[PDB]
Amino acid sequence: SDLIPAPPLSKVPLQQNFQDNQFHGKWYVVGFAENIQQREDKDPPKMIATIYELKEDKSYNVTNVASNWEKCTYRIKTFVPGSQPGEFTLGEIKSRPGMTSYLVRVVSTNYNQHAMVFFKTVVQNREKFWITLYGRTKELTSELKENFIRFSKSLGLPENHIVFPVPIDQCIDG
Repeated sequence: SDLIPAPPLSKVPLQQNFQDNQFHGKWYVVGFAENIQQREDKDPPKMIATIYELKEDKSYNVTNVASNWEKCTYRIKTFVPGSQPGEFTLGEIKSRPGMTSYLVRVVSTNYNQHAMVFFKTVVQNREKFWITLYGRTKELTSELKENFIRFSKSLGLPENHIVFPVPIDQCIDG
């Protein structure tokens, strides 16, 4: 297909009154939707956790924790506060091959249960974007999942670009 373009940022809400010290800690990636088509017959992915550690310099250390064969992998990046609370840039942008832009926008959260976060990068001179549905728990309600589907579709993503990863016991509980 044609690339699904990133929506104008006007179409991506910013969570009002974002509180960095309440968004801290571990989130499970309960849902994921990206502008590349799932893959078609693919193995359902195992759930990852993402830990947001608020540092004293006001950035987050962001650690993705995942299972692979009899091992756990941790990958760290830095989110640096952007122009408005709840927006971030990538601290490592200047070392990422082919990357010219990276934006994080926290769309919605209640801090103690769920969040939705929008990501947009320009890599190899093309737009990539994705939305994550975070839970403080590995499972969320049908209402929250449905709201995530609706929001994903509102940004142009077809249903078959939306993935609900499978909870696992390894790695992601620390």
